[PDB]
Amino acid sequence: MENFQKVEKIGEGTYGVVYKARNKLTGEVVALKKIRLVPSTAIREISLLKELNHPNIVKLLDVIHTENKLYLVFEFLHQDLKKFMDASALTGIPLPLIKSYLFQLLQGLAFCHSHRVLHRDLKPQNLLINTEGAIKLADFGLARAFGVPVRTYTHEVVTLWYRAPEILLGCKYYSTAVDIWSLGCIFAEMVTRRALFPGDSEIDQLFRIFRTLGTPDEVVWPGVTSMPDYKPSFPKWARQDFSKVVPPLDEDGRSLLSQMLHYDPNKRISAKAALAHPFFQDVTKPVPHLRL
Ligand SMILES: NS(=O)(=O)c1ccc(Nc2cc(NC3CCCCC3)nc3ncnn23)cc1
Repeated sequence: MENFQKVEKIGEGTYGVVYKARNKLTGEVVALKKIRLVPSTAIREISLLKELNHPNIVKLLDVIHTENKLYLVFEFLHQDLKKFMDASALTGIPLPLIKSYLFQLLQGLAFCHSHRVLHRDLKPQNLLINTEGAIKLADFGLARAFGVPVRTYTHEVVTLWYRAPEILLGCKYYSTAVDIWSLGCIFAEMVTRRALFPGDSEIDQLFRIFRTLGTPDEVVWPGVTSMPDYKPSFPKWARQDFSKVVPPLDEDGRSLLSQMLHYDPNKRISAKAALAHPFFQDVTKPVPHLRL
């Protein structure tokens, strides 16, 4: 910790405060994350993450385990997708830039998923951008290390907006499909400039999904009626057209989004298969208009 000068609070993450900081010796600019107090399994899990290197994954530079305290040192990025989306709202992020960001996030997911590491808590706040037109996933793997809480250390409510239905229905065993669901939610949000499912409680989240995608049943999702928090008494809404859900997304994008939002996690498209979807045929890498 004391090898680092704090520059500014960037905010409060799921686990603790996050600071922009400078390495007092080398002068590296980093994101310094203090983790709420560790358990030996967390230590070993976190150490696995240090090897999990990819250009679309925010690089974990160091784990500092001293003073019976936990600090993670990450590559610093200057802006998140929430801020960029807010700043891009009058016109929306251009479609070629949305496609580039999606394509790159799918490459980051395909990499981590191939090593059997899930994120489990994707959201615009942990998708980070640079001036070179890259986008990167932050906090990959931390959920398995530390366990997603209802509120943060400072009592902020953790979003349910990107949570997959199998989590909301109480499944204990998450697959990589939960990441594809979240990213599909984020895809829809970039295109429409509104969150797809802005739930404010678990049942509101579920019922918003149900109203857009149809109440899931045994036809679309074998095994659904036997999940822990499924209730026979759930209302039965009908599905709406994607044409109505994500205008003005084109037929390729609407097709891909449908596959990312399949109820059954076993039918949901994988990151690798999604990279091959015709939506990405004409993918490019534009430079974003970034004000820092
Ligand atoms: N709000 S902002 O666009 O100015 C912004 C967003 C992210 C960062 N950087 C950042 C932020 C971050 N965590 C965010 C979690 C949600 C609260 C804000 C900090 N983790 C990071 N890892 C590497 N960089 N980095 C800096 C500015």
